[PDB]
Amino acid sequence: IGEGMLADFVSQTSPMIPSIVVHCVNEIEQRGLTETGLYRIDGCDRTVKELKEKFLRVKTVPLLSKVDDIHAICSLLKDFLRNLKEPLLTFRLNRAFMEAAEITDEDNSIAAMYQAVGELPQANRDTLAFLMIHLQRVAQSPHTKMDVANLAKVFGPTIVAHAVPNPDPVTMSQDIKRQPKVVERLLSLPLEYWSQFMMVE
Amino acid sequence: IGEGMLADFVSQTSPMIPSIVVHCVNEIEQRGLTETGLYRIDGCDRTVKELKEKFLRVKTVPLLSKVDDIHAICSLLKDFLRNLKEPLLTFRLNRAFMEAAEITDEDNSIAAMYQAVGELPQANRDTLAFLMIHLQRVAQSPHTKMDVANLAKVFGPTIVAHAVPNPDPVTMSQDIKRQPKVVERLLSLPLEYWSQFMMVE
Repeated sequence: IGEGMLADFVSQTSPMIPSIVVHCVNEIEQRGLTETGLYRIDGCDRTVKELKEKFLRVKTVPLLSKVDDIHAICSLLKDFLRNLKEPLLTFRLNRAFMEAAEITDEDNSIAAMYQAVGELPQANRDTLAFLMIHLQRVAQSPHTKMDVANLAKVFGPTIVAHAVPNPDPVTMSQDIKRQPKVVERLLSLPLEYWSQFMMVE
Repeated sequence: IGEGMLADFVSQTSPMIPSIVVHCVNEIEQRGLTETGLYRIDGCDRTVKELKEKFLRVKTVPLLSKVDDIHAICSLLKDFLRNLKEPLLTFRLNRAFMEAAEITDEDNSIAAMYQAVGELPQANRDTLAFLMIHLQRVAQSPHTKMDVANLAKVFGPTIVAHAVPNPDPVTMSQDIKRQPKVVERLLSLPLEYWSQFMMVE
């Protein structure tokens, strides 16, 4: 929507994850996940707008370590993912994910999710794995006060989005009701699985 | 044929994989990946017969480093698997796997394969997984001159087999024509999917 494709922010060295994603997540986790409502609470609009700016200027690590409002870092990550010219799960798989997540039989649904994920382009799959492992630690932090369902409600519009750049009002709405379930199944896929995308050799 | 259930060769400790499969796979990955025709070339039954005894009967770990001809270890592994009381993929799911592999729609078929792998008894799933990871490397070794299809030809009878102990010569023959596709699909499920099962827990 705003700047560019996910593939444009990753190197070529697996795991292919944008460094903006890596630095944001690391920062958040390095602080212990002690804050309440991570990813739910918005960060000061002015704090978040600067970062987006003085980001291309000075290096990342020094940046984020200085941010007082952690939530501003959460909005930074979320905005970045939301502004990819195409959703993290890609336009061309957007329907496969919703449909797979809609299967009522859990075991059968999980199976269809593994298939949809197997179809993700590598960079998207690595970035997804990394992001998911993170959100599982968040939902398991007794402090954050955010569970899988809450987080799925938030990242629904973020990584799932729609199948086209600009949906009609009716499709947009029906879509938004089906996105949270997609993120829930993904977060239900084991940490033992997602971790495998962090392999290096 | 010449052994008991798989469950007998594993402990409650995960991943549940028989010592013999782990030792064979490890010796074959040491000096077997350079050898052409792995799993396709057979080993002097003289040797295989010996080891299979010094390995299981003696309940001791025979330093497979002593065995010059690496093809003997490949045949010993297939032998162990083939001769289990029931195929690695079980009787119960024998038809389910074949059918799944036969579904004409790609996406649906793959999904069916995940569904089926998920129905496997745990011991069967870890062993299968450990084995699938090993065979993917073999197919990835330029020297072995074995691709997914080749290994599927060989392991079709080794791990899929039949859905009954004593099938008639026709069912037997129809089955043999459907096994290759099953092992082919399995070998196509992603390294990251199989590897989640190897995590110590």
